[PDB]
Amino acid sequence: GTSKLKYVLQDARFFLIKSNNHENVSLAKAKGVWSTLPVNEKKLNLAFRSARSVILIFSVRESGKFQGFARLSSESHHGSPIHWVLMLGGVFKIDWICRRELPFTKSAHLTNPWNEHKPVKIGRDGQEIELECGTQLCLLFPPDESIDLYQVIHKM
Repeated sequence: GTSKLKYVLQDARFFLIKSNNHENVSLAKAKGVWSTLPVNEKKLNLAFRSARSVILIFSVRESGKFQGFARLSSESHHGSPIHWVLMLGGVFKIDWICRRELPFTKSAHLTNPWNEHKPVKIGRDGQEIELECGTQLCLLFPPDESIDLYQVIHKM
Protein backbone atom coordinates (compact mmCIF):
# COMPACT_ATOMS: atom_id res chain seq x y z
CA GLY A 1 0.00 0.00 0.00
CA THR A 2 0.85 3.71 0.19
CA SER A 3 0.33 4.45 3.88
CA LYS A 4 3.91 4.05 5.14
CA LEU A 5 5.07 6.01 2.08
CA LYS A 6 2.73 8.90 2.93
CA TYR A 7 4.01 8.77 6.52
CA VAL A 8 7.64 9.10 5.44
CA LEU A 9 6.72 12.01 3.14
CA GLN A 10 4.73 13.89 5.81
CA ASP A 11 6.23 17.37 6.21
CA ALA A 12 9.26 16.35 4.12
CA ARG A 13 11.46 18.54 1.97
CA PHE A 14 12.21 17.58 -1.64
CA PHE A 15 15.17 18.29 -3.93
CA LEU A 16 15.65 17.62 -7.64
CA ILE A 17 18.97 15.83 -8.29
CA LYS A 18 20.29 15.89 -11.87
CA SER A 19 22.97 13.43 -12.97
CA ASN A 20 24.77 13.66 -16.28
CA ASN A 21 25.06 9.87 -16.59
CA HIS A 22 23.35 6.65 -15.55
CA GLU A 23 26.53 5.21 -14.01
CA ASN A 24 26.41 7.60 -11.06
CA VAL A 25 22.76 6.88 -10.26
CA SER A 26 23.52 3.16 -10.52
CA LEU A 27 26.36 3.56 -8.00
CA ALA A 28 24.06 5.57 -5.71
CA LYS A 29 21.41 2.80 -5.87
CA ALA A 30 24.01 0.11 -5.16
CA LYS A 31 25.92 1.86 -2.35
CA GLY A 32 23.28 4.08 -0.73
CA VAL A 33 25.38 7.24 -1.16
CA TRP A 34 25.28 10.58 -2.95
CA SER A 35 27.72 13.46 -3.40
CA THR A 36 27.18 16.91 -4.89
CA LEU A 37 28.84 20.28 -5.45
CA PRO A 38 29.52 22.51 -2.41
CA VAL A 39 26.62 24.91 -3.06
CA ASN A 40 24.15 22.01 -2.94
CA GLU A 41 25.96 20.15 -0.16
CA LYS A 42 25.50 23.17 2.10
CA LYS A 43 21.80 23.36 1.19
CA LEU A 44 21.19 19.66 1.84
CA ASN A 45 22.99 19.72 5.20
CA LEU A 46 20.82 22.65 6.34
CA ALA A 47 17.71 20.84 5.12
CA PHE A 48 18.66 17.60 6.91
CA ARG A 49 18.63 19.37 10.29
CA SER A 50 15.39 21.22 9.49
CA ALA A 51 12.91 18.51 8.47
CA ARG A 52 11.75 15.03 9.46
CA SER A 53 12.64 13.77 5.95
CA VAL A 54 14.71 15.17 3.08
CA ILE A 55 13.90 13.44 -0.23
CA LEU A 56 16.22 13.44 -3.26
CA ILE A 57 14.44 12.80 -6.57
CA PHE A 58 16.89 11.68 -9.26
CA SER A 59 16.84 12.42 -12.99
CA VAL A 60 19.54 11.48 -15.50
CA ARG A 61 20.20 14.26 -18.02
CA GLU A 62 18.57 13.63 -21.43
CA SER A 63 16.88 10.45 -20.20
CA GLY A 64 13.37 11.91 -20.15
CA LYS A 65 12.67 10.21 -16.83
CA PHE A 66 13.19 10.20 -13.11
CA GLN A 67 15.09 7.11 -11.90
CA GLY A 68 13.74 6.99 -8.33
CA PHE A 69 13.90 8.80 -4.99
CA ALA A 70 15.69 8.38 -1.66
CA ARG A 71 15.74 9.81 1.86
CA LEU A 72 18.82 11.41 3.41
CA SER A 73 19.95 9.35 6.39
CA SER A 74 23.00 11.50 7.22
CA GLU A 75 24.61 14.85 6.66
CA SER A 76 27.61 14.80 4.34
CA HIS A 77 30.92 13.43 5.62
CA HIS A 78 34.45 13.01 4.31
CA GLY A 79 34.76 6.18 3.53
CA SER A 80 36.59 4.68 0.57
CA PRO A 81 36.62 6.80 -2.61
CA ILE A 82 33.54 6.36 -4.77
CA HIS A 83 34.40 5.87 -8.44
CA TRP A 84 31.96 8.50 -9.68
CA VAL A 85 32.18 9.47 -13.35
CA LEU A 86 33.07 13.17 -13.55
CA MET A 87 35.66 19.45 -6.36
CA LEU A 88 33.05 17.09 -4.91
CA GLY A 89 32.28 17.38 -1.22
CA GLY A 90 31.28 14.97 1.49
CA VAL A 91 29.21 11.84 1.08
CA PHE A 92 25.56 11.68 2.13
CA LYS A 93 24.15 8.33 3.12
CA ILE A 94 20.72 7.73 1.59
CA ASP A 95 17.97 5.12 1.98
CA TRP A 96 16.19 4.39 -1.27
CA ILE A 97 12.42 4.63 -1.19
CA CYS A 98 11.77 3.79 -4.86
CA ARG A 99 14.28 2.48 -7.41
CA ARG A 100 11.70 2.47 -10.25
CA GLU A 101 11.55 4.96 -13.14
CA LEU A 102 8.93 7.57 -13.88
CA PRO A 103 8.70 9.18 -17.33
CA PHE A 104 8.36 12.96 -17.50
CA THR A 105 5.20 12.42 -19.57
CA LYS A 106 3.48 11.28 -16.35
CA SER A 107 4.39 14.39 -14.30
CA ALA A 108 3.31 17.01 -16.85
CA HIS A 109 0.46 18.15 -14.58
CA LEU A 110 2.79 19.05 -11.67
CA THR A 111 4.38 22.52 -11.47
CA ASN A 112 6.94 23.64 -8.90
CA PRO A 113 6.15 27.03 -7.27
CA TRP A 114 9.81 27.39 -6.25
CA ASN A 115 10.87 27.31 -9.92
CA GLU A 116 8.36 29.81 -11.37
CA HIS A 117 5.70 27.07 -11.65
CA LYS A 118 7.62 25.41 -14.46
CA PRO A 119 6.91 21.67 -14.80
CA VAL A 120 8.62 19.82 -11.95
CA LYS A 121 10.91 17.99 -14.42
CA ILE A 122 12.51 21.38 -15.16
CA GLY A 123 15.19 22.51 -12.75
CA ARG A 124 18.88 22.80 -12.04
CA ASP A 125 20.61 20.19 -9.90
CA GLY A 126 19.64 20.93 -6.29
CA GLN A 127 16.39 22.79 -7.04
CA GLU A 128 13.98 22.54 -4.12
CA ILE A 129 10.49 21.23 -4.91
CA GLU A 130 7.64 22.66 -2.83
CA LEU A 131 5.96 20.22 -0.42
CA GLU A 132 2.69 19.58 -2.28
CA CYS A 133 4.31 19.20 -5.70
CA GLY A 134 7.03 16.95 -4.29
CA THR A 135 4.57 14.71 -2.44
CA GLN A 136 2.40 14.29 -5.52
CA LEU A 137 5.48 13.56 -7.65
CA CYS A 138 6.71 10.80 -5.33
CA LEU A 139 3.25 9.24 -5.19
CA LEU A 140 3.25 8.99 -9.01
CA PHE A 141 6.16 6.53 -9.03
CA PRO A 142 5.31 2.84 -9.43
CA PRO A 143 5.40 1.09 -6.05
CA ASP A 144 8.77 -0.56 -5.37
CA GLU A 145 7.89 -3.88 -3.71
CA SER A 146 11.56 -4.66 -3.04
CA ILE A 147 11.66 -1.93 -0.35
CA ASP A 148 10.34 -2.20 3.22
CA LEU A 149 9.66 1.27 4.63
CA TYR A 150 9.49 -0.06 8.20
CA GLN A 151 13.28 0.31 8.24
CA VAL A 152 13.10 3.90 6.96
CA ILE A 153 10.39 4.93 9.45
CA HIS A 154 12.57 3.77 12.36
CA LYS A 155 15.27 6.38 11.61
CA MET A 156 12.98 9.42 11.76
